[PDB]
Amino acid sequence: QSLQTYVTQQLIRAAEIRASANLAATKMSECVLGQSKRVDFCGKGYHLMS
Amino acid sequence: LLQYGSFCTQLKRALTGIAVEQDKNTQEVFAQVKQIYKTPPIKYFGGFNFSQILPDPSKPSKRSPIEDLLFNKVTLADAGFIKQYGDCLGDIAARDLICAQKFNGLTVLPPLLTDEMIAQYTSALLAGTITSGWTFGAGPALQIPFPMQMAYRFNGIGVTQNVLYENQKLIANQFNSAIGKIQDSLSSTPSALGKLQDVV
Amino acid sequence: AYRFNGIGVTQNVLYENQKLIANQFNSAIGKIQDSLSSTPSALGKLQDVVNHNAQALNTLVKQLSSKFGAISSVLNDILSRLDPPEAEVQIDRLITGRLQSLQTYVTQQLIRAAEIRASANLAATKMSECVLGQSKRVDFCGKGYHLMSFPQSAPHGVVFLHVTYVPAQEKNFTTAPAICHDGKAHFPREGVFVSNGTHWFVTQRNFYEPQIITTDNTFVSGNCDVVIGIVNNTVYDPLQPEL
Amino acid sequence: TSNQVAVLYQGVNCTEVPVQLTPTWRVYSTGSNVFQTRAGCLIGAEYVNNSYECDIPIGAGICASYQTQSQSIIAYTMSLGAENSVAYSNNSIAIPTNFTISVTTEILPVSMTKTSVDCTMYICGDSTECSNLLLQYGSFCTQLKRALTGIAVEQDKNTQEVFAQVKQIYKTPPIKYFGGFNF
Ligand SMILES: *[C@@H]1O[C@H](CO)[C@@H](O[C@@H]2O[C@H](CO)[C@@H](O)[C@H](O)[C@H]2NC(C)=O)[C@H](O)[C@H]1NC(C)=O
Ligand SMILES: *[C@@H]1O[C@H](CO)[C@@H](O[C@@H]2O[C@H](CO)[C@@H](O)[C@H](O)[C@H]2NC(C)=O)[C@H](O)[C@H]1NC(C)=O
Ligand SMILES: *[C@@H]1O[C@H](CO)[C@@H](O[C@@H]2O[C@H](CO)[C@@H](O)[C@H](O)[C@H]2NC(C)=O)[C@H](O)[C@H]1NC(C)=O
Ligand SMILES: *[C@@H]1O[C@H](CO)[C@@H](O[C@@H]2O[C@H](CO)[C@@H](O)[C@H](O)[C@H]2NC(C)=O)[C@H](O)[C@H]1NC(C)=O
Ligand SMILES: *[C@@H]1O[C@H](CO)[C@@H](O)[C@H](O)[C@H]1NC(C)=O
Ligand SMILES: *[C@@H]1O[C@H](CO)[C@@H](O)[C@H](O)[C@H]1NC(C)=O
Ligand SMILES: *[C@@H]1O[C@H](CO)[C@@H](O)[C@H](O)[C@H]1NC(C)=O
Ligand SMILES: *[C@@H]1O[C@H](CO)[C@@H](O)[C@H](O)[C@H]1NC(C)=O
Ligand SMILES: *[C@@H]1O[C@H](CO)[C@@H](O)[C@H](O)[C@H]1NC(C)=O
Repeated sequence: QSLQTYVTQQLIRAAEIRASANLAATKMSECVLGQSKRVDFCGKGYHLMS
Repeated sequence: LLQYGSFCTQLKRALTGIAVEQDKNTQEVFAQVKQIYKTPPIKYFGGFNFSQILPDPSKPSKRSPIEDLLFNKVTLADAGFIKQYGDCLGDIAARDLICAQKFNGLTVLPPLLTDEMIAQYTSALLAGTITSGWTFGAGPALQIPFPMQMAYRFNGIGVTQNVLYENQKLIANQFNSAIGKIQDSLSSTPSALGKLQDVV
Repeated sequence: AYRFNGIGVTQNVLYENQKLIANQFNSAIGKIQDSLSSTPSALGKLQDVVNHNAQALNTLVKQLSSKFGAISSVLNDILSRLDPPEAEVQIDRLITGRLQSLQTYVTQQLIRAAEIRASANLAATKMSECVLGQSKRVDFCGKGYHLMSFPQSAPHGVVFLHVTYVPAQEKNFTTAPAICHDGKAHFPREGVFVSNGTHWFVTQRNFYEPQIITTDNTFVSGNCDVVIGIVNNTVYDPLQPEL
Repeated sequence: TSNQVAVLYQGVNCTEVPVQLTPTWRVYSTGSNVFQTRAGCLIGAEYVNNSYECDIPIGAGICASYQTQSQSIIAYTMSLGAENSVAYSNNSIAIPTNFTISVTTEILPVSMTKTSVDCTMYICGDSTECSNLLLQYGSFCTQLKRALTGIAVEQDKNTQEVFAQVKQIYKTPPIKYFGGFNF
């Protein structure tokens, strides 16, 4: 039972970390390799570069 | 226990899937480009100072000062290195939790990509975005002077180029001051890097 | 032509190279089937989706042969070999084990369902943004400058075909930020100043098309004592010669 | 391809490798088949400075592959990419003179299989005493059925959200001519 609980918690944390990593990859693609016009996506104000 | 089914096979499969997914996430994040660009030996970009983010060749690991501060701020327990059984049998009368975990069948695996490779990827991205702008992200890299690129960016945000070309020194000084304040702001705050510490 | 204007290229570039663009598009479309057929592991995600469910069901079926500490894994043998007031303690272990197996299966299914829902939401956003319009987000609807996209259906999934524009055959040139003339500084409206070695022209961004420098495509808005790196040349006024 | 294998002892010094072991089989070490990585000790592979793309991950920046050199198994350090260096000057620019139309593919999953489970048949089958004993264990099976039904409904919801953007069924013209574009 202890092993099952540990594995379930690890799986949930892995899902959360994967979501965060996907967001980070999107930010890398959109804010560093180009100029973004989305509001408050690459900082506060008018984005220039990153 | 042999007659209780195959739960442990499922446990091993789930753990292996998580382990593979971690490396997949790292590769997806940090491997955007497949070319290793290099910065020019002469560091002059119209008055813009990039010394705080470019790699430092003096130190062996070739990391920028900001990266040095970031790596020194975060404390890591186990890095997946070789926690040799000899170290546990050393018997220094100070039994840590790592040896207790190891003696009960729990181990930590090292990541596929080292820190040096990630630093190399970051340096390549920085060189590409400094010497070419946004051209290298959609095809071959095209050279362009930095003030002209920043004028293009100001035109993108909705300001004419003569505004930039008549205030180059002030903009450069403001950028330099803003970059310089970043290290002090990061060092002064004790709980700036809370997310990674929580993860550990 | 509207799409090329959207990505930042004038329409005359399209209208003067229609046949070449059509041939390139036809060749790129034709190569897709060969590329898909040659690769053996191209459609790995859908196959993994099928295989995970198959393996989970097979494991759930296989779990029925465990004893869980009892004397047998068959209820009929226990019923026919043991005292009815005594056989209950043997059935309890089997019931508990099978319940635990069902709980594990349900939890795994829920986690996989959450992941699949996230993937489906991403696919729906891509359908809305890349197919029904032109996207300016970098590396969202392919690599390069996005033009348009085509959807196709596949078992338990979707396939997007993105069409992109990629520059090629670059050349070196000498450039200047502004042009000095009659004590006035001139900046280009759209494009960049270019020097071929002797003369100076103005061109656009992603295609080489030199033009004679004129007051029609430049604005003064300043003086000639503050811009760093200015180069002085002649600016041609169109109306003056014809009066 | 081949029946050759390589062994990796995880987190073990190569000097402390055992040569009475739990596995009956043992691999004998020669002069050049022993390598030490930050992940442990590798036996049966040869190390070179030739660098390629990663084929089989091993540890911290070390990969393995099957190469003809006589075919054998080799170990190396993964290569990040091709070296490049763009010339930078403050009075020079680069401008393209031609273009290329490219087509790329992307694959995305949408839904999965919808399954249903019967508690009485799976746990007790046709037995009546087992069903009577299970009847006093609560209402877990109701929760199981509810979760399975929710997943089943969510699959169809995902498919409908993805593939039902428009509510009009358009038709292509009978004449297929679009200025030279072949669809
Ligand atoms: C860019 O900024 C850095 C950081 O301020 C400058 O490095 C300093 O240079 C001065 C003058 O040589 C030294 O007294 C400081 O000790 C340096 N600081 C550090 C942290 O090393 C650098 O000189 C600037 N670049 C240019 C071209 O002026
Ligand atoms: C740079 O462009 C100018 C303008 O097109 C070129 O000058 C032309 O040269 C050709 C060949 O000698 C002549 O037939 C034209 O009459 C010239 N035009 C003018 C307006 O004088 C010049 O040759 C180009 N530079 C180089 C190095 O090719
Ligand atoms: C731009 O690229 C296209 C594609 O390579 C070039 O078209 C080729 O031109 C050569 C020389 O005339 C022909 O032999 C090929 O058959 C053409 N290819 C196609 C697909 O038509 C085009 O010439 C290039 N533009 C310039 C100015 O060189
Ligand atoms: C569009 O492309 C298809 C595929 O190449 C063409 O179909 C071919 O037509 C030729 C000539 O009739 C046949 O010999 C081939 O067998 C056809 N291929 C297939 C796969 O059927 C089609 O003709 C093209 N459209 C136009 C208007 O030319
Ligand atoms: C431009 O000049 C640089 C340095 O002379 C050279 O490396 C590069 O290849 C040139 N570009 C082209 C397209 O020839
Ligand atoms: C034109 O540019 C040259 C080169 O810098 C300079 O010597 C000359 O004085 C300029 N002409 C005028 C009228 O200032
Ligand atoms: C392996 O053992 C030797 C024994 O002297 C030691 O020098 C070496 O550092 C050890 N290596 C590791 C990775 O622990
Ligand atoms: C591999 O490269 C290292 C680094 O220069 C060198 O010292 C070593 O001799 C090389 N080994 C072989 C077998 O060539
Ligand atoms: C940048 O401009 C300066 C003028 O102060 C010049 O000395 C330097 O050579 C230029 N850079 C390059 C790479 O030529």
